[PDB]
Amino acid sequence: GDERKLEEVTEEMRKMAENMDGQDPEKVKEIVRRALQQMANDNPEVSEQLRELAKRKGTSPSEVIKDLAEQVWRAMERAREGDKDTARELIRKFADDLGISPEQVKKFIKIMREVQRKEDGSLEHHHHHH
Repeated sequence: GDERKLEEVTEEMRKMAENMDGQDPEKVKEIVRRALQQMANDNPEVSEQLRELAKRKGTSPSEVIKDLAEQVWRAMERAREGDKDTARELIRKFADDLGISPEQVKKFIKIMREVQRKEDGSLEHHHHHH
């Protein structure tokens, strides 16, 4: 069906978790919160799903993000422990909650690394190109 395609997004959860290793686990949730939220600031189709979850829960579309960010972080720490299958099952809930494609989550992780460095205003060692 789509398990094989979900494996491709789960590779980024392995890559990102070793990229952020040695930080505080609660901070990862706060970095993911704004990183997953940026997709709704960039696209109305994500933001209208934030409204559906918040209206089902009786809250604001900003408040469901705290719960959405846990799901991704639990996929990263599982992927760091070598558990790619529970990481896949943990992304299934996150991509389904926002109604998004695994390649769109593969885009979200690329915002996560761009906002991680912004806590210090640093830049990545992108010296493999140009």
